[PDB]
Amino acid sequence: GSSGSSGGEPGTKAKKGRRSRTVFTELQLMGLEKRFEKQKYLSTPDRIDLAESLGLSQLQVKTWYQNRRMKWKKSGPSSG
Repeated sequence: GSSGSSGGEPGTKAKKGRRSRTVFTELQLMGLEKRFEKQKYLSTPDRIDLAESLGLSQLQVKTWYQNRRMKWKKSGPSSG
């Protein structure tokens, strides 16, 4: 036989942007939800094309998305 032994990451990090400043307009949000929904994660160029269509910043999609994912996911350790 032959199976892995140990594959640990060389080093990772996480950042938090809990800021109640960024605001999206009903219009912008509408589009953001449409895209994300269709494609949980956009591509390098794609994300750009969108930010240009709605007038948002590439960062928006990136961040906004990640944040959305959280809710999108589902954790059920024990219900009861």
